[PDB]
Formats: sequence, structure tokens, C-alpha cells
Amino acid sequence: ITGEEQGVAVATGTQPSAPAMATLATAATGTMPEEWKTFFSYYTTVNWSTTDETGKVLFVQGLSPRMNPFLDHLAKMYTGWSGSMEIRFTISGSGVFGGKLAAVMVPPGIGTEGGTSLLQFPHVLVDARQTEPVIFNIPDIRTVLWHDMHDTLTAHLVILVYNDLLNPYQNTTTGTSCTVTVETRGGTDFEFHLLKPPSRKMIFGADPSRLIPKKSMFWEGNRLPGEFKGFSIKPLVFQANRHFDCKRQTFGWSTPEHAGVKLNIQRQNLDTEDKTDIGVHLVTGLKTIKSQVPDGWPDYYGRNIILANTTASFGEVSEAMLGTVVPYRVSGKLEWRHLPEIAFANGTAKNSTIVCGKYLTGNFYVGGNFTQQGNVVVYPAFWTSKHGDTKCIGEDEDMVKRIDVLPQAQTTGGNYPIYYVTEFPAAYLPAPRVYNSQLLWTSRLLAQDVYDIGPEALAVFKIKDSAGNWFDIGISCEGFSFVGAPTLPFSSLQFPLEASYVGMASAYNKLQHNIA
Amino acid sequence: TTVNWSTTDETGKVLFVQGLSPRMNPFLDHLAKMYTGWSGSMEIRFTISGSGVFGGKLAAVMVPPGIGTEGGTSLLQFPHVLVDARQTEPVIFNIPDIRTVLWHDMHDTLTAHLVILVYNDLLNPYQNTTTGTSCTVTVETRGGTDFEFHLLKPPSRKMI
Amino acid sequence: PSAPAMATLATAATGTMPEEWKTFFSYYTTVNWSTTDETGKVLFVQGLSPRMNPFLDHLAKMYTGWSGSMEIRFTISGSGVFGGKLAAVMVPPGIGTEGGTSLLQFPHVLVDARQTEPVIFNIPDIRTVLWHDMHDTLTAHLVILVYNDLLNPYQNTTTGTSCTVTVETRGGTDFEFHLLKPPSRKMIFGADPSRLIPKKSMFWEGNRLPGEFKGFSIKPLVFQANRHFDCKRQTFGWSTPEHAGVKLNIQRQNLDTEDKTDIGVHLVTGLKTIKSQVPDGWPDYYGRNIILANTTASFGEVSEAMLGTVVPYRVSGKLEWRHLPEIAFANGTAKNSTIVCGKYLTGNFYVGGNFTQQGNVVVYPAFWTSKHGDTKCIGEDEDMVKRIDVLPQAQTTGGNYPIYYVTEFPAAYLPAPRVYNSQLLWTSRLLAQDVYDIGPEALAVFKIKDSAGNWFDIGISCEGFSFVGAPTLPFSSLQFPLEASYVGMASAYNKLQHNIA
Amino acid sequence: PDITGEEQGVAVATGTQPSAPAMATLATAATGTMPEEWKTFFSYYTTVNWSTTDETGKVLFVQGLSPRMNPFLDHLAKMYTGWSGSMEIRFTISGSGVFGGKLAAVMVPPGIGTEGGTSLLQFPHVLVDARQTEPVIFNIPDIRTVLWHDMHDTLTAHLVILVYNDLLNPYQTSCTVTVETRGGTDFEFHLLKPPSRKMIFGADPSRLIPKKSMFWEGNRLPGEFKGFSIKPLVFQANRHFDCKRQTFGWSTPEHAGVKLNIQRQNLDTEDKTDIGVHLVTGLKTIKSQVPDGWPDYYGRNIILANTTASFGEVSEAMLGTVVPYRVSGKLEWRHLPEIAFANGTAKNSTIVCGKYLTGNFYVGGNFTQQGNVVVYPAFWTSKHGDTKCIGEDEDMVKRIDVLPQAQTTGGNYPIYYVTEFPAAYLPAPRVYNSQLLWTSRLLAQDVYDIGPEALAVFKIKDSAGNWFDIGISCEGFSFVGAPTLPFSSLQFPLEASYVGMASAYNKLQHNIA
Amino acid sequence: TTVNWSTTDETGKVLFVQGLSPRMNPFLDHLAKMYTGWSGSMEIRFTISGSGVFGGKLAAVMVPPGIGTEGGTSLLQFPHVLVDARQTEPVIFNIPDIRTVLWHDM
Amino acid sequence: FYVGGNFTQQGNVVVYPAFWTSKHGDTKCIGEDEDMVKRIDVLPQAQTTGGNY
Amino acid sequence: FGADPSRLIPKKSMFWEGNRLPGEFKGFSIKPLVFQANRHFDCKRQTFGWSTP
Repeated sequence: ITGEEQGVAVATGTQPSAPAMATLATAATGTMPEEWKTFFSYYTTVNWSTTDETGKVLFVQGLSPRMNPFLDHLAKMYTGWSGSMEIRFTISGSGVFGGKLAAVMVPPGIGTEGGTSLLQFPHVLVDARQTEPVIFNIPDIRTVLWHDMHDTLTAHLVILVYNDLLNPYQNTTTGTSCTVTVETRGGTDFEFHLLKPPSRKMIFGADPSRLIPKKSMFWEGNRLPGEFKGFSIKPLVFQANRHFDCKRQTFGWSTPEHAGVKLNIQRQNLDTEDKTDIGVHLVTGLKTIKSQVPDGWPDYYGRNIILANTTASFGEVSEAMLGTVVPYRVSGKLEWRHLPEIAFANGTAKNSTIVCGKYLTGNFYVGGNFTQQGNVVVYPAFWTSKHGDTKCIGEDEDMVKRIDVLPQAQTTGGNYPIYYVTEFPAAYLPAPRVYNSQLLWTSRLLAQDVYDIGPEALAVFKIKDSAGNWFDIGISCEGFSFVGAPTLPFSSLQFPLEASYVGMASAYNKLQHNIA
Repeated sequence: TTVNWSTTDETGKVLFVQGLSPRMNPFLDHLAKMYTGWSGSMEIRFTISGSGVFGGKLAAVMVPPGIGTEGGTSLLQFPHVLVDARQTEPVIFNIPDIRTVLWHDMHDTLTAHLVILVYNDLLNPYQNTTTGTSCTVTVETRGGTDFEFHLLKPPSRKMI
Repeated sequence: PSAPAMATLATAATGTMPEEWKTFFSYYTTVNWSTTDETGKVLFVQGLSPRMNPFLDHLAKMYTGWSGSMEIRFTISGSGVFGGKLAAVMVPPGIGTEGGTSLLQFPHVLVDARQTEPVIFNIPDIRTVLWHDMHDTLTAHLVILVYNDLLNPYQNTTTGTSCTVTVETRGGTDFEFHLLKPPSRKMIFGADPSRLIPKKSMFWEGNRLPGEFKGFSIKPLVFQANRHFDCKRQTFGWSTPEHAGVKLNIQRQNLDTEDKTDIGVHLVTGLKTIKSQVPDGWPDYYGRNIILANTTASFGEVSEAMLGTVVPYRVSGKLEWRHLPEIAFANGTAKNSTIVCGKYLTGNFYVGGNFTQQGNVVVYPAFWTSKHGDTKCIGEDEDMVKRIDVLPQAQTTGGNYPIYYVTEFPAAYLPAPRVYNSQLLWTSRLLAQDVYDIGPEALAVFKIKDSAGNWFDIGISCEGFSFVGAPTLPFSSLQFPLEASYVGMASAYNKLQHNIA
Repeated sequence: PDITGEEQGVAVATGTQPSAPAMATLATAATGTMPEEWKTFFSYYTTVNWSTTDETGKVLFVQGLSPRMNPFLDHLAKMYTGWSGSMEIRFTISGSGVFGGKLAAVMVPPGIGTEGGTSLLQFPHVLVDARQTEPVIFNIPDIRTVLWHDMHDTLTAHLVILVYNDLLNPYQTSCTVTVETRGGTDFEFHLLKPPSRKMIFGADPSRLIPKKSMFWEGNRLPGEFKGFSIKPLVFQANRHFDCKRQTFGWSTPEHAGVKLNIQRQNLDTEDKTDIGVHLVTGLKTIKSQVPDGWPDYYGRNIILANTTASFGEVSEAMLGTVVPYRVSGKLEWRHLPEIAFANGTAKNSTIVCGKYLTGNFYVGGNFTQQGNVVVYPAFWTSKHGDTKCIGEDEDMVKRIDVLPQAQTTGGNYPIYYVTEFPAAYLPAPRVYNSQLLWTSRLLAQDVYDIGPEALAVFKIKDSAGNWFDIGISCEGFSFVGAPTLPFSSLQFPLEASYVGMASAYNKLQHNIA
Repeated sequence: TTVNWSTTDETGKVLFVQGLSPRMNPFLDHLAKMYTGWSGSMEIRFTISGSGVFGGKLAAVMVPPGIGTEGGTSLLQFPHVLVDARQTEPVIFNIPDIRTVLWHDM
Repeated sequence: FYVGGNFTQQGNVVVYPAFWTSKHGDTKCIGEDEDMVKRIDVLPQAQTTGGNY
Repeated sequence: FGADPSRLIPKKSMFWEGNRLPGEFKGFSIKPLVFQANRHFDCKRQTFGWSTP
């Protein structure tokens, strides 16, 4: 006889307790069943200032479960949603402050540029001197019956400045501002759909919250490892190797691990044409992703290597010339003898030099071994820079190396791209640093699964430093990161950071930030 | 989970030892990150599915908090229900929440244990070359009737 | 300060009904019913004794008497296919369970091998006296005979097929202990025999010689005097039970061989005695008529030595002794470098060792020499055991056999070297200081557990010898981690049960 | 149907059913019985001494409420896991009518500290005179924080019997006070278990010190127990086991000899004037190459000379008596002498022994064959000028590693258990031990809960009523709460009771004539 | 408070002088910190401890405010409660709160 | 502390432990020997506990 | 487990002596780090110094 789900089964026990102890517990703590759907919860804050314009957009927000810290949690357990969700604004200006602030809902699709052209939507508007908070409802316009976790196209509640924050007083050190506080809640008609065990993944997606590690001590760079050392803003960001598109793809050639480079050192000299030259040896790829390039080969060292004077010491410039060698032995002690650091190269080995195209087309070469053949692992370890520069590793578009196509991200809708900055040693470069397209973890993932970030969407992670200084990061579908402002002063940021997923965002929407 | 009951087993051999814990249920496990405490019991459903010719019996015990679980025949002297090897309908057990506190913290461990002991061996009327045969006992969980969570915490907030 | 309230809250949390050990059935045994068990064969004999149900076992230690009936719950767990019929006979008190077939002429209930429900038997409390005493065995019995053999249609595995009968016990509706007594308080005519065998094998020492327990042996006959104590404190040996070794006064060569060719023999004085003239701890087993000839240095030429290690005693000074090496024990004056006498501890006691200085010393039995042909544990021989004036013994006690416990001791040629012990050291230390309930016609029974369902009752008699039901049970099959668990007082004349693979 | 309940089955009647109710009534009449007799009357618990020398506020008797307070409840408690309700205390002072003083019983609530001092008189006390000539009956309420108590709960209520006014004695002595206990009306056990189902988790501190002195063997050398000693600093490497099963030693708790192997070489000493020496290889090793069971104490600089006659050596290493390990033949060995033990390097005929057991291992003995032997450490002496018990000297305590050591800790002085060992011209020879052997077996096989700053305090009791508290630290070391107290008075047949978990750096209690 | 009593004490030697106050009790003493004034009586339980062999009597008298609290046999002559060295029981006597003013300062 | 031969003068250095010479012959993995793991004061150990290897 | 920690700091500044050396109290200093052994006693009576206070 078929056994039910709900349990058709028999009951049994022996010498039980009472249920009144449950009442005792309920007395101990007054936990009504479904509390989280009863109280708003802080989300963000915005600055409304006398520097602002009639029409300036203070807040742009779509319909997303992932905004509510609680519902965010539930979400891992469900497959879909529907209905709206409320927002409560808490403008708390003085009683003498003039001005008005406007509330708009933008039909799905219609862009949000933030001109006075927006104010011509239907719009309510709030006084600058309003006391009681304001409950807004972001209606769920939808063409489907129910949303998938990763759908993005939805209406936007936009907060525009109607009329400026007129202070009757104006003073030396001119400029004053009112704090608008945003806090969210599940609407009245907000229901989740089909159950999934939190451990089960979609065929066509993966929850983006698992893409920045919660605490910054875990973070690592994807170019060349190190200790995370902050962020950097660049109008154009560019990286071939160890970078992963949201489609499981690469135009790089390396597994994310950063486990070193496998190779053969060929005995063939063909190098020692000058007494001043340490040597160079042919290199054979042990293993490859594509195009015969050895796993983990350096992304960055440029047009040439000059072996003049190298017979003494590593002192030739801009050329990654310190890779450290480990024997890949399997049965007995080394044949090759006390093998020093070795300098990476690609291309055509002239009698005294190697010249390289920006590509990896040419055969591979590496610096002088005093001795015979070996199977070798090499870790890229230290950079000779120029005899003088301030350019961090990865600053030059003409020095990052391609195979076929180089992933780039430019400014998109006013969301400037970012470089994760980390420190590994170098020459002549004060405060040595390296640029990174992706955290090591953000790369490790995006290799192992097809994360559901859309062509025109950003998965937004809110980074809170200690003391509260915060800014927003967004992982585009192309993999690169973005920040909302060009020159936001990272330098001020407190050393240890924690990252919270805020949801998916419309691409073009300005990212929000609050850093002193 | 699942357990193996075999003709190699002994009257008193312990097939399953289990305490009261929210974290067993794949769902409640999730909720748990959102709450600070719990109370009440949680049910378990055993699904012994032996053949019709199989003899033997399997025993169900609840061990007061603290009292060790060694797995001797000494256990069978607790009060005990017992299940046929030929039972069809699954069996719903309740692990009562004995507690000295009013409500548990997430990480409290001292709780009663539901123990599954072999009463009498899995007698097959047939015995054959390559001797040894076994019945699969399947264990599956659910929140009891009186299972309530306590104070809310944002999943992002850690205990002192 | 208090309240009833607090007590009410604890009842809610915990559910206790105030005497609930009387409600459920508790495990007692499992009895194997074999497809090879001949008609009438007694599966299960058990006289009415509170000592079954573990909980009443505990509570009893606090009471002097008892009354009322008890309940036995059988769970026959065969397949639906098995054919077979199991008889249940209540024996009027005092009529013996002699032989299965006969009993069947009592009034008797038949229990089928394919029962879907357990069977609850209320062993009647027939009594001549108003209330029993914790030791009284003249009680009604319950005998479970096999009436029609356990048919299994299947014989592809041709032999050794079986079924399992588990026994559970409860107080009857009318069971009630009578007179309150302090725990640990000795009853008149005896102490509680529960504390006889340790709980764990770990603690099992033999009474003959020190060693780790290694198994059991069965013999038609049994005999030990030394360090063997009856249930009633009598002891025919000569030693306190402490394995302290024997500590002696060494006399010089005055009566040593004068025409010697080998290390001399020295007459000694016991210094402590339980029995007149007998040193406290004289090793009980050694060869008669030992020859110390050719005993230059090596002692390995000696046949049955009991070599002892030596150490000084209350010397209070500079250790004037020589290098004390090893001792050979002996008994009986001789005209040469020999020791003739035996069979009795009458003769003077002598010490084989290169000793020169007169004084007092400790010696421990430490190693056994043997003949190159030995295939026999230390103590197999009546002829080599040593008597003061009487050897106790036991033979087959109504179908029940005497066991020796076996332990390791280093013992020359014998591969896997063993010494037989009558009594466990524990059982000896006790039974020396206290009288025990074991009646003249009684057999206090214990239950020996390892694993895999292996068990076998060991019973202690009046005389203090360990008994078993069958004579050939495969001891070899057991697991070391043995555990003892008191059972009760079984009628001497019954058969002890046994259940081992 | 298939399912079978905790109490079910066909009822079957066999043979003669003898009319149960009538006989049951007859028996009930023959000996009346109440629902629980052990709650109707008073049972002797404990006597404690009271000396003229006891200042005001000296604590006589500390007893946190438990089932252990009464005999019958104590025995029943085996069958249960939890308890609740009050216990009634009946205490008496016996003494000559000539003696004079007052004694005050106070029911200390859980949160209070149970030390002496006049402040403890200041909350509800019942007082008895040395002349009262009547038992006084007072109740111990069951104050709780938790709905019911486990069997080891240390948060229980407390009973303290203080000295109120000192015990004057006109002539110029110690009176005696007896405690009798009784289950309260409210007492009630809880979750029911079988006995022989050992206590919680098998991590129970109560299984540490044996309940009788008959079993109190020591961890340094074998022998029957002779009491205790206090020292400012206490230390031992071997057979010493921590809370965590960590042992810096070189031995298993077995305490059954050293399983060693001898190499035939005589190491070419002076052909005379010494027995020579053999190197040693251990058959077994718990740690580094160290053979199982070298003596933890003996003199460095073992000058073996003139040793051919007899072991007249100064500052001895253990003499030990020897057995053949096991053989298949007659006996390969000859005339096995007493060994003397040594460790370090044989620089000379004399063995240079260090404080550390890093060196090779050697035995003094007239061997010539090669074979396995077992030796037992069996005798000792020092020079005539000595009176120091075995284990007293830092230097002579041999070390592989860090030498664990207990300092005077927060009002508590670490202790050595003293047991006798065979030795000469050392009056009343004793050996000092960091642990009992039972506390070495255990703490090896199981992990314990002994807190980082917690002690497991045990109430050790004379016959004569005296008592004091010994606590086992995380380090395994025993502590008592005085710099000195007259252990000389201690009657040899002690018993121990587990008192519970008490913070380390609170003082311990003691009551000795 | 405990006070000594010596064989050397003549008749009428004052053993214990204590004007009524909150200071007479521990708990009231501590509470008194929180208040400025007090009223009402306090109950005195006093004991003599001594060998049954010793002999003497001790007399507690509740001296009204206006009287001088020095020794002398005249002080026995107004309501006294007396305890023997052999009494073997605490004696319980009351100190009335005689006042001239509606309430007392500290 | 000491470390192997540099042919040259002083430096501030990072070193990564990278490869092991074992014995001229063994099958013991790195960390097999209790006498080869190095202490400061106390060495964390775990033994068999309640039958949990 | 402890005395009432109320009685730790006097009520009045007048009564404030330092544990290092005798003197009148003159103010407070703040440091990222702190260290003292002598005459410094923990809450639990332990003291790593050498002096009675």
C-alpha cells in the first residue's frame, strides 16, 4: 500500500513528558510564529544636499526579494516569487527646512537617467518637513506568472528632488544635508514559490551571494597572489588570464588555482652567445587549457627580455624575472643542481635577447639553469620594474598579454570599474601593488558553475568597513566589478571589510556609496 | 540516513543513535540560522522494508539525557517498544525534549537519544553460499508538532 | 522558600510516575532453539526469584523478603514458515526438573513457533510461609520444553539452523518486598552473593598464581586447596588471598647437602602462618621427588621447579645479602641434593639457591620449569597438587560441570602457557572475610557476556567451585571483554544454561 | 499489529493459580508497609569531629544537597538520572555536660560561597548547645535554577555546620557531632535508568578515586597506601596523566614491569670489582626509544665499583628482581641475578647518568646469554645520611620532556600520595606519587571535563570522623587547602565521596582533630 | 555582637550597652544608608554559652531614655529578664521604642 | 635558527617550504613519525575516543 | 566565584595611589598596549609580580 508523504505511519513512544512545557517555553520568550513579516528593516541611506538639483535622483530601486535581510534567507529555500514589497522613507529634516522630494514608479524597461524629464511621470511628492515616515509600494508589474530568482526586469521606484532643500540660514563653509533613510519589508501580497532544499542548484543558474567571501582576510588576487590591500578605480579595466565570465568561459588559459607552472627545462643551450648572459632554455608545456600555453604562465611582462649583465644577478627591467623553482621528482634525489630563480619569456630568442609580440604565439623560453634537464614547477614570485616608475603591476594596456581576445570593461552608465589591489614584492616601485580583475574566490566560482547574472545586470555586494564606511560593488555578467563613483576615497577605508549581497541591480543605475 | 541490519549482527547491537537537534532536518537547518533557540521534540520515521519471509525484531529505546549509550544488551532493559522485521507501514517515533533549561541554545548538546537496538536477529529461512544478507532501515526526519523557534536574529549577526 | 509548585513543574518536564519499574518488561535472556534440538530437551528452566528483573535486582539489596508472583514474557521470533511447538510447564514447588520428556505429564500449555504476539506467563507464588527470604530456592519453577521439533523446510545449508527466544521479566501485580534493610547489610546466614565476580573481565585474577585472565577450562573433576575459600569462610589452604608472595626466614647451610655438587638447599622458616608451620604462600603445585643434581647455575635441568624471584625484607641496613638470584621451592628432608617427600606439607621447607647469609627475605612464584613433553596446564594432576590434610573437590553436580578459570604465567616448554585457577582472586578475597548466602543445596549463578550474543552461566556452589551447564561448550569462540551479571539462586540440581555460537 | 508495545502480550494461565489477593493481603498484614519507608525515619550519615582548638566560624561539615546524603536514597539513586525536593537533617552533639559551646547549622543558598567567617552566622541559622540533650531537626529547601537536577549538579544548596562559640573545656579534647538524614515529603526521583548503565558519557569525575583505601595503589612504584604529604611544589614525569590523556611520561598505567631485552656484551669494565653492565633494548615503547617503565627516581652518577659481592652501591638505582620472558625450550637463561637499572652513557665502568632519559639504557647484572626478560623494580637505598622519601629531589626525577609541576595554587597546596616500597636504612620507607593508580588508568582511557580552572573535589573520610577535600586539577595533580594539617592522625581505612566541581582558585576545606 | 563575661566581674558590672538604633542589626544597618529616620522596636535574642559547671545569672533591662546607664545594684530594680549560665535556650526580649520626638534621626 | 648556504651577503627574505628529501628509503608520508613533529611547549594529540578513530 | 566588585576603586580621587610607585594621582594615559607584572593582581588573586601591595 503506497505510503504517503505526510506520513501514513504509525505512532509510538514510551514514558513521555508533557506539552505544557511548550507553553512554558512560549512564555519564556514571546515568539509569535511568523514575526519577520511584521517589521521593516534598514537597507540604506542617502544624502539630500543643498548642492543637489531639481531632478537629481537620490534613490533608484527595483523589486527584489534580496533587499530584505530576512527574505533574503528564505529565498535560498524557494524558487520563485511574486507580488510587491514595501519601502519606508524617513526624511527627518528640521522644521525650518524648505524643499520637496518626489516619488516615481518607472514601468519595467523604461530607463532611469535622472533628468527633469522624469518628473513628468505620475508622481506623489513629500514635504521636507514630514514627520511620519512614508510607506511606498513597488508594484510587481510582470509578464510572466511568477519570477525566477534571477529575473531583473521590474519596476523602479525612483526618488527625485522636486525642489531644493532651502535653508533660511546660509553660512561660511556653505553646504547642508538631510538624511533619507530607506528600509524595506515584504509587501502584503509577497509569496514564495516551489520549495527547494537549500543544497540543490538550478540547471540554468546559481545564487550570486556565493561570489564575494564575507570577510576580506579570505580575499586573494587572481593575477598574482598576495595579501589584499584595497581597491582602485580605473576608467578602463583589462585582463586576459585567470578571469572567468559568468558563462563558465575564459579568454584566459589558466585554471583558477594559482598552483604554479608545470614545465620541462630543455638542456639545449642555444643561449650563451654572450659571456654577460645567464642563459635561456626552451620550455615544454606539461599541461594546458588551450593553445599549448602552460597553465599559470604570467599575464604581464611585455615586448622584450635583455640578458646583458644577467650572468651576475637579476637586474634587468620590467620583466618578471624572479620565478622560483621546485623539483617535480617521483623516485629519487635531484639531477639538476641548486637551481636558482628563473626569468619567464615567450617568442624568438636572439643570440642575446628574446623578443615577444603581445601574444603568446611563439615558443616559450626561460632563464639560465647551470645544469641538465628537469621536470619543474615554478611559482612567479618577484618583479623587476623599470629603473623608475610608479605604475603598479597591470597599469599598461600594452603589457598585458593575449591569446585571442582580451576581456575589457569600460565605464557603463556611470559605474566606473575597479581593480582589486594586492601587494607582492617588486623593485623600484614604492608601495608595490598589483591589479586584479577578480578575487581569487570570485574566479574559483564562475569556473565551477553557470551563475545566472544577466547581460544587463549587476550582482551588487555591499562592502562595510569597520566604523561604517561603505560602498557598493557589482559583478557584471562579463565578470568585472564596478563602483558608482570615480574618485571615492578608498584610502580612508578601514583595514578589515565585510561583504553582504544586496541583490541584483539594473546595470545603468548608479551604484551608491557613503565613505567619509 | 540509512543503516544496515545484517545477519552478522547481535541481539543488542545498536543500529542507530540519535539525539534531538534541529540541524538534522534539511529545512529547519536553514531556519536555524535565523533564530537563537528552540524547544520541543522532532519526529523520525523508520521504514524497515524486509521481505515477508524474514524473521527478526528491532527495538526502539529512549535514553534519558546523560545516560551513556554503549550498546550492550543492558540497553534492552530500558522501556522499549519493538518493531517486526516484516512491518509494512513506516513507524513514527517522537524524541521527547527533556530539558532543564526553558529553551535551548543552538549549540546545547545534552538531550535524549533514540536508540535502535537489535532485539532478535534477521532470521532468513534460506541460507546460502556467500553467506550474509541485510535489510535497509531508512531514517527520515520532520519537525515535531511542538517544535518552535525562538528570538529572531538577522542571519548576519554572530553570538558573543 | 519551597513550594509544591516546583515539584509539579519537574513532573511536567520529565513524566515520571513514582514507581514505574513495575510497568514495562525488561530483558533477561535469549535462548536459542535449534533445528537439531531433540524432543523434550529443556530450553528454559527458571525458578521464581526476584533476582531476574534488573530493577528488582537492585531494589532487593534493600529488602529482606518478598512475596507475590512474577511475569515472564516470551518473544518467539521465527519466520512464518517454521513449524514447531514449545511446551510450557509449571512445576509444583520442590519437584525437580530432572528430565524433559517426563515433565510433559504435568498440565502444560503449548506455544507455537509462529506466534505474532508475545506470551506472558505468571509463575505462581506457591508458598508454605507468609513471606520468603532473599535466599530461599524451594519455589515453583517454569520449564519450557520442546514438544515438536523446529522444522525448517530448508536444508541447502544442511545443519546448524536456528531460532531465537528472548525472555523478559516483570513484577506481577502482587509482587511486594517486605522488610527494609540498609544496603551493604549482611543477612543472617550470609551476605549478598552478588559481589562475587567482578563486573568486567579486566579485573579477573586467578587464585592460584598471578596473571591476566585468558579463558576457561572444563574438567570432569576439580581440586584446589590453597587460596580456595568456601562460601562459609572455611579454607583448607594456608594463605591469605593477597598474592603478596611468601616471605621467609633463610637459615644457613646447616642442613644443606654436605657432599654437594650443585647449588645448595636451605631450610627456612615461614615467619607468618595461617596454618601451623606452613609459610603463608607456599606454591601449591610442584613435582614430587625433585632432583637438584646438575643444578650448577642454570636450573633449566630441573623438572617441575616453581622458580621464585627473590627480594630483601625488613633489613634496616647495608644489604649484607649476596646477589639473590632465583629460588627453587621444595619440601621434604633428604639425604642428598634431592627432595623426596611430597603429597603433603608435613616436611621441612627448603630453598634452592646460592645463599650464604642468614636472614629474612620475600620470594614470589615467578616461573615454571617443565618436562620437554608437557601438554598439560599447571594443575592438571591430582598427584602434584599439595594438600595439608584435605583436598576439596567437585564432580558433575547433576549434569553441571566444574570449570577452572585459566590465566597466563611464564612456564618453559608449554606453548601458550596456562595455570588453572579454581577461584577468581576477587571471589577469594571475599568469601574470606564474609559468609555468603549460597545454601547447602544452592548454586548462585552469574552470566558471562562478550559479544556476538555469546553467553554462558557460571555458578558458584557452597564449596565455592565454578559450575557450568554443558561439558563441551566452545570456549574458544568467545571474545575477551567478558562481563559478569548476577542472575539469581538456581537450584543446584537444575541445569545451567548456555548460549554461544 | 506488527508493532509491539512496551507492555503487551497474551495472558496465559498455567497449572495452579493460588488466589493471589488473599495471600498478598496476608503478607501485607504480616509486615506493614508504607509507600516509601526510607522517608519515614532517619538514617545515619556522617559523624564529624569538633575540637577545642576550633576557632569561631570553622566549618565542620559542608554538604551540598544531593541524594548521597542518605543511605537509602543513595542506593536508589543508581536507578535514576535526576532528583528534586528537600532533605531533612537531624544532627546531634554528644558530649559531657561539663563541656560548653554552640554549633550553628545554616542552609546556604546556591549562590553563596560556603567558606567560614562570622558573616555566615547572619542568615537563618538553627543553633544547638553541647548540653541540648535532644536531636534538632531542620529542613534543607531545594532551591533551584533548573527544573530538575542531574546527578552531579554543583549548583545545589548547601549545609554548613559552623562553630558559633568555641568549645570551652573546664578541665585541661574533641567532641563529636553526628548527622542523620531523611527524604523530604517533596523528594522525588526522575528519569529512570538501569543500574549498570554507568553515569553520563563515561566522562564522570566520580570514577577517579576508589571508594575504599583497599585499592589505593600509587603511580610511581608498587605497594599498599600509607596516607599523604603536603609540599610547596609537586612534580613527576612517569605514569602521570592529564585531563586530556596527555602524558609526558614513558609508561602505560599497567605498572607490571619492564619488558626488556639484554645483549650478551659485558661492556668490558674491570674484570673484578664490579658486575659489569649490559646495554638494554626495550621490547615495547609508548614514546621515543624509552622502554616501558624505567624508575622515575634514582641517583645520577652511579658509581659501580666493588659491586661483585653485593649491591652495596651508594645513592641507589632500583634493584630489580628478574624473570625469563617466555621460551619454547628448557631454559636458555642461567642463574638470573638482581638487576640494577641505569640510563645515559657508559663513559667508563661507571655509568654517567643525566637528569634526562635521552641517553642509551643499561643494566648492571651478571648476564652472559642473550634473551628477553621482565624485571620488576624491587629495592632501594641512599647514603646513611639521608632520610628523604623516594621522589623528593627535583634532580633525581628523570625527564624526557617538560617536567609537569604543581605550585602552591590559590590557597591550595599540591599533595603526594605516600605508599611503602622495599628499601633499607631509610626509616619507614615511602615513595611519593602524583596520582593513585586508578587515576592513572583512567585519564588514559577517557577524556575528562576537569575545567581549565576547575577542580573535582573529593571528600576523604577517616573512621574517626575527620575529613578533608582533595581536588584533581586539569593537570591531574591533587590539592588540599592547607599548608600543613595533622595527617598523622589519619586512620588508615579511609573512604572517598565525590563532592563535585569547584573552582580551582577557591580555597578547600578540612576538618581534622 | 559577642561580649565577654569574666569571673572577675563584680555584681552590677555592665557587659553590654546599646542604645536602640538601626546599627544593632546587620541588614537594618545596611538598609539604613538609604534612609534618614527610624522608628519602632527591635527584638533581642541573647545567649550565654558556658560549661554547665559554671554558675551565675545575667540580667537584661530595657533602660528608658532618661536614665543613666551606669552600673550599680539599683539598675536591677526595674523590669529585667534574667538568664542562667545553664539556661540552655536563647531568651527573647523586646526593646520598646520610647520617644520624645515623632521620629528619630540617624 | 639556521638555514642553508647563500653564496653572498645579507638580505631580507621570504621563503616558501617547497620539497622534502626523505630517507634513502621509506614509505612514511610526511607527518608519520611522532618523534619528528616539532614542539614549542605542548603538542596537540587526539587518540581513539569512544570508538571514533 | 567572587566578591562584589563594587569595592575596587575608591569613591574619591583623594585616595588614589598607583601600584607602581608612591605618589599623588595626576591623570590618565592611554596606550594601544599595556604591561605590568609587579604589584599587579588579577581578579582571581593570581599575581605575577613579587610583592605584597
